[PDB]
Amino acid sequence: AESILEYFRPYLGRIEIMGASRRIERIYFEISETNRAQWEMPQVKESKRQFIFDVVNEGGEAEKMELFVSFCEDTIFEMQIAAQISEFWGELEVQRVKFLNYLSRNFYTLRFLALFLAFAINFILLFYKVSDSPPNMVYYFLEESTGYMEPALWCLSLLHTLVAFLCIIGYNCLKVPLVIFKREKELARKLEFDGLYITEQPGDDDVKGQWDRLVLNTPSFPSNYWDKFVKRKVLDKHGDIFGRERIAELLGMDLASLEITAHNERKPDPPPGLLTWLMSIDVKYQIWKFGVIFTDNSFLYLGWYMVMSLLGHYNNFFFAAHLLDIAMGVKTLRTILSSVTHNGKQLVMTVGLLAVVVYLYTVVAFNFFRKFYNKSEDEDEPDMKCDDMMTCYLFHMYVGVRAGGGIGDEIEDPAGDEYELYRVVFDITFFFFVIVILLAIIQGLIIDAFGELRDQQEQVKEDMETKCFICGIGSDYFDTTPHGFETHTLEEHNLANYMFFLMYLINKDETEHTGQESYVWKMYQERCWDFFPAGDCFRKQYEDQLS
Amino acid sequence: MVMSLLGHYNNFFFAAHLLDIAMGVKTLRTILSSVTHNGKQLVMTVGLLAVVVYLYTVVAFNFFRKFYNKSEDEDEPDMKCDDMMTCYLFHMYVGVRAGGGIGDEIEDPAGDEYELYRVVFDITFFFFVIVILLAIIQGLIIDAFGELRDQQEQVKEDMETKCFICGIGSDYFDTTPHGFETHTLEEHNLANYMFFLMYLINKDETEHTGQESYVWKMYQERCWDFFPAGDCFRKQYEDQLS
Ligand SMILES: [Zn+2]
Ligand SMILES: [Zn+2]
Repeated sequence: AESILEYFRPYLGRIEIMGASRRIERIYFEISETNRAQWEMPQVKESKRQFIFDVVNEGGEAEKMELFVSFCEDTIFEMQIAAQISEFWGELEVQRVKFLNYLSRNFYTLRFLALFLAFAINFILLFYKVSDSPPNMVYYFLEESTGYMEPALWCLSLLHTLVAFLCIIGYNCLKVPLVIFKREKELARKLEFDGLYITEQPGDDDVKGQWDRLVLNTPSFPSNYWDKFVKRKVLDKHGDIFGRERIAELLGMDLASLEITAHNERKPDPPPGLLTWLMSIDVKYQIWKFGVIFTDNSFLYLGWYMVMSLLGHYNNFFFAAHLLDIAMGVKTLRTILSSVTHNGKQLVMTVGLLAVVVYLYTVVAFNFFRKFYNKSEDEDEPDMKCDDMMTCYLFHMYVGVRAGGGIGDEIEDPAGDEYELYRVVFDITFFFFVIVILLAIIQGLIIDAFGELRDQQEQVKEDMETKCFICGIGSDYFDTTPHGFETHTLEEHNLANYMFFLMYLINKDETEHTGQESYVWKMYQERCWDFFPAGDCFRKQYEDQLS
Repeated sequence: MVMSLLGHYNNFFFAAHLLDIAMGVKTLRTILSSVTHNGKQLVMTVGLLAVVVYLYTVVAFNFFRKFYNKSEDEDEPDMKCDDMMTCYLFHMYVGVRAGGGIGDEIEDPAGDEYELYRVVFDITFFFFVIVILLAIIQGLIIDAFGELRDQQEQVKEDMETKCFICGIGSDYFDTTPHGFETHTLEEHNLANYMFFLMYLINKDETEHTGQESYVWKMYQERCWDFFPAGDCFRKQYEDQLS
């Protein structure tokens, strides 16, 4: 039967679990070709790199399984969205569905096209010129030899604005549902397992905690999330202790209504008119969704991009502000800017501390030494800079710091004066403190940011090349047999296999669950995360009889 | 060869051959590897330096352009920021190379309505394109040196730690005196494997013994299974002391 095994090899998945008994057990299941292809999709496989990075660096080990399960949930939701978007009234609805699907599929190409249009529209502006006469006081106009440049500028500006609008629409169509799903999933988790609203209330520092109270009474709370009985479970858990009717009012549900609907309920005909649709819209839920979507970092950046695109029609040079997109338009540019943003608070406080020592030098140079700060070569009038404390402080900061030699090369030399030694000490201390000492800090901070980033990358690589992710057993034990660690990492315990098993359990019906699948499902509903093999494997369980 | 031929047309073309010392000295290429390695980041940093200067040029072109006159005589002016091309060239060519920044080249803003704006402009220019955008350049090459040294020491440690063929650590062999050295020079030796492969290739097929025939027929199929992976003679016969 070799041929059948070769045919069904990609579709057969195996998983090791702790099991009901004290022995590690192995489960075989089916993997769909569509799911396998979506997993082999480059971005889905790219998300694993980031998940691994955030669990290895700045990540615990006791909560590692919970984080892995949350990552699996997010990946399943993204796969569902990708499957959804793959490939009079009814006519307009169908056309708009195709339009939204097209935007969702081609979201990134719109971003790249916007970058290209910004570069072209900024190249065109390099030919601009100021004149006194018309082509009143100033007559800024584009001077060029080859014609068809102003019409090109106008058309490119219009096209850039249109592409920016399409980018906003595509982002709102494709990326927002994941954010909403995560927010609602977390809210349901802490509502049913911690009772943050039943027991006590969210703290005043939790602005999102206060904002989450809006969807408690809405009839669309479990939307954009797998579970729709979270309110029922919360009621059944907290009613006996905090008052069943109180919890029902808090969650906006009617126990009598649900009971009578369970007994027998009449189904009214759905009216499709806009008049009834208006109140079919859940205003409070939409308000909460808008509140949680307007705080997104990416959405605010896209809104700023759109605002700048609109302002570009008022004045063309505003389009130059779009060049900054290359900071987040190139993968490696953001990596080299991470060495500046990371460890940047220290940079801010160092540049703030630089403003204090200059103040001390200003006070010293204001009580005395202020006859040297004259800057007028003619005797007609003086141009003293240290007569006031504000002017002297401005002079030292603006001119003294930027000077290569320090403060000594700007003011009158102290030769042949009573305060020659004091001025020499003053200048030398200034040069050795605010030039060679307070800039080495700035350089060292960023150099060490680079070094620490490299150390983090190599640490992640070593950790993943050293020991197993699930069991935690080192590779030395598995390396007794040839290619033991690789065989273990690709066949025995595989993250893709665990994700596929979770998706299979979610998809398949409850009545079709076998004993082991039922056990895993009922343990999964309670966030136990105990069925995962921790510190044990099938080979270790059956070292004798050679497994 | 082409440069040598062109040297007869004009002698100074021979100067182009001095660059051969880059690849004519062993250590010169090692110290140039710290610049070539991690050099894409250098190219993109110097490209990004050309964008912030463009932004400063736009800001200094819409206004602040009365300070860019460079003619000391009143006979004629020599404005540099009247055009967007000339102003961008001035900032890149002269502003970046200046030690103090852009503030030491243009007219001082003292006694003017835009004094504070010009001070902010100059200070931001100096703190962004001088002390920040050059520390990146220096740090990249310094870290290239450091990473090269780390690679060398990692290779040394890996070869001094465990066996190349078996992969067994030196701790197991060190039970007997000089066990790891004896294993690396006698039990499994890369030179011995190369010599055996050459001997099998050279000798006739009809003269192969059983073991040589087995190794040869396994070698023709790219199996690479006859190599001892995770096992050795001492581990196979720990009892009876091999
Ligand atoms: Zn494992
Ligand atoms: Zn060996």
